[PDB]
Amino acid sequence: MPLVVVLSTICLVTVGLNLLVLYAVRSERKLHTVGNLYIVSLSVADLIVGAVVMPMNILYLLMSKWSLGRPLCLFWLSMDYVASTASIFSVFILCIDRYRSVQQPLRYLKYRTKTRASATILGAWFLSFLWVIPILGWNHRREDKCETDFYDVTWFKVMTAIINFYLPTLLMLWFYAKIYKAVRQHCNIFEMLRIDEGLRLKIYKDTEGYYTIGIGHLLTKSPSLNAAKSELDKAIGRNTNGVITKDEAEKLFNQDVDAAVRGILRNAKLKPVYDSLDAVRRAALINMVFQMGETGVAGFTNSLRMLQQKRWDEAAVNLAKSRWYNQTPNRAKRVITTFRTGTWDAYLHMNRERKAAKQLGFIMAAFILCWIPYFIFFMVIAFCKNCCNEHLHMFTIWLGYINSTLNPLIYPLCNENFKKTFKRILHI
Ligand SMILES: CN(C)CC/C=C1\c2ccccc2COc2ccccc21
Repeated sequence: MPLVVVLSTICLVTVGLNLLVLYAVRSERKLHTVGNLYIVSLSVADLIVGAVVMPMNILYLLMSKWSLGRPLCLFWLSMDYVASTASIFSVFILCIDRYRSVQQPLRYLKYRTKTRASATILGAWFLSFLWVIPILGWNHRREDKCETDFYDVTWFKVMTAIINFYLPTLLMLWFYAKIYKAVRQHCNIFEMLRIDEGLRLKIYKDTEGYYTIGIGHLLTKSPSLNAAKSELDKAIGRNTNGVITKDEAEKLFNQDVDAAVRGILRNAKLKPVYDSLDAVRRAALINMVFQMGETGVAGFTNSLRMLQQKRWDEAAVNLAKSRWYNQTPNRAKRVITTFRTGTWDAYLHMNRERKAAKQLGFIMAAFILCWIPYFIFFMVIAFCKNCCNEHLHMFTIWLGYINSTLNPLIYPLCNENFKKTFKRILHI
């Protein structure tokens, strides 16, 4: 009895939220992206669900029998099966794009364009609208819904379960496991200082007679190369001959990092900033210590306070005014960006793909979270003959209708251009 309007309010948001996404694409020139046409088709399939499938399913909960009749009832049987297939198809067609978009950036051959996007978003609705055929095909009554004409046929029910869900969901996952393997580093501190200082695998003697190896590991008190070789041989624990390996350079690096954190904590002006700072932001501070030293870094009084005080933009502006920034600009920018955002962005490439991959994963994570339980419930009924009530079966169909309400909410959380367009349209 209280769940009459509960499912209705859910339907009320879906009619607008999906409509908002559809308006946002046509209104903004910044949202006219080729990969956003696949987000359009998914919002179309999810709107049909809100305006047609959702209100007609509320009536069956209020009035046990259908006030619909043959024309409305056969079309509702089509629009539920066509839109849900279109949803998995929009997702599978979107993932195939991101994959080729990741693999070949230079698809200036007419592949990342309307002529190739609209050709695959029209052809996807052809494989989805094929559902209207077995809706009128009896040539080959119950209390759950309008009745699918083949509800008794358990051999066909399992074949459409795989062809329309189990088959795409496995191929979709296979392709995504490949996308996630292409943009998967996410840096660390060794990788960060490798970008900034460089990794030398052979002892280098500079202009003032200084012996460097690895990620700028100086070989202290080495008058001659043989003294530097003998100190390095003691450190590494072998007869290197001035030549070390990446893994040795990393072992040595890891020592210098502990040595830097120990020194930071032995520092009065430093210890409070470091302690307040997160994982990545500590790396940006260690990085500075590695270039200027405990003493040099601790003479960054104002900025260090802004950092401690969690004023990231204030600090990023202040640090950008420093003499350090004027002298080493590209390192200072990468370090300052890291203090500003608290991310490894400055030390990573393909950030647009990286961002878009998290969004695709979020979309796929919703569609499997919403429909799986229902499809695994179909795996149950197939041989049991009704092992459970229609009190929970009514929820697994509505949880799938929850994905239709959930997807318009996903887009701004991951996409930046959507987040601002959604905020600007709400405050008119
Ligand atoms: C009642 N309705 C919500 C279920 C129909 C939606 C399906 C489905 C279920 C069983 C057999 C075929 C199909 C059509 O394809 C789908 C694809 C993705 C998600 C749900 C369905």
